[PDB]
Amino acid sequence: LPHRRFEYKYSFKGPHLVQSDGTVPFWAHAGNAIPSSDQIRVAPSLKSQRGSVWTKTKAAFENWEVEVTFRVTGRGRIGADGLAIWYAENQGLEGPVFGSADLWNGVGIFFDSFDNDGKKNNPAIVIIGNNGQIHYDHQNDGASQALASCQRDFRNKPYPVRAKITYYQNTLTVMINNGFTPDKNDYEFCAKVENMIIPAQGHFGISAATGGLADDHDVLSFLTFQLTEP
Ligand SMILES: OC[C@H]1O[C@H](O[C@H]2[C@@H](O)[C@H](O)[C@@H](CO)O[C@@H]2O)[C@@H](O)[C@@H](O)[C@@H]1O
Ligand SMILES: [Ca+2]
Ligand SMILES: [Ca+2]
Repeated sequence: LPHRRFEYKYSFKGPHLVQSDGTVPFWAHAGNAIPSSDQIRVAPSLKSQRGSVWTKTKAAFENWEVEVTFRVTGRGRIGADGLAIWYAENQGLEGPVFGSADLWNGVGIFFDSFDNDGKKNNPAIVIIGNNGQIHYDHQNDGASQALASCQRDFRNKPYPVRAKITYYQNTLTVMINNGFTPDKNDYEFCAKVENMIIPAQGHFGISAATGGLADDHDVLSFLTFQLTEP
């Protein structure tokens, strides 16, 4: 097991997430993102919303882990459109891609709620690498652009969902706790990419959006760790 060192300057959590200025320390909020004390509501359950939180400053970690705790809540069996967890070269503030800009340099892990391509394969968790040249294909849930993916129902859980995403030794892994139980540490394997290269310095980002249907997408915490091989 690599040793995990916490990096607060790249992190946020309650019970006092928003400062009186309305800011969350070390992070920048844009669009329809709403910061509260317990969480950020990155997109509210309204039609056509885009939100996003990014770290102010770049990080140069050879290996890192990010732990993200969230909820996607909707009235109905079906919800839209999802979340995206980001590690890129530049903060991407506005885009068609879950509310963040298209043509990114880095990797986005997308928790896609809505079945655009009507394959009946949603909700899904997708991993997509990009070098600044790709254009994400929404209409297709980016099915053709995935490095890897899993199917996972992250909507309407009794407890918050958590995603543990690790870049260690050129491997990007995604573990999910499905919110079935109060046990925090109950992760199951969702997906991995091997031999993956991403930028040496980057911004850790979170984005959300809604279209014709909408859910509230809330992030309780974002915690970042640098990892060292021991
Ligand atoms: O936000 C859901 C979906 O909304 C829009 O898609 C249309 C299409 O999915 C169907 O005709 C229904 C959905 O109930 O009406 C929508 O207008 C698009 O905005 C799309 O981006 C999004 O996935
Ligand atoms: Ca699909
Ligand atoms: Ca989709």
